[PDB]
Amino acid sequence: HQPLIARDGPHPIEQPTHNYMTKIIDRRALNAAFSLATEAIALLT
Amino acid sequence: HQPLIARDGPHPIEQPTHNYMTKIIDRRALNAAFSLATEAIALLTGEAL
Repeated sequence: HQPLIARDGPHPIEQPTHNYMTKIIDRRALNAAFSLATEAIALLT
Repeated sequence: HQPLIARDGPHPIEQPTHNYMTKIIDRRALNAAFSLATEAIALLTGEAL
């Protein structure tokens, strides 16, 4: 909502305005990898 | 433990690196000398008493 002051005289008298904004979310992802050897699982028995 | 960051790019980090460091220490050995005289031996022993 824009405030509009009373500007007077011979000036063109204007009306209060409205604006509406829509924003699309930018989306990202992450990658974190950890490697396990096949022998490391065999130690977990 | 190598600390990691999940970078914003979807490109793969391919592996993390976590390993063990082993270090061989070293060795050094100190020195001194105490030398005693001839007649000081017999006096401590008792041969000249």
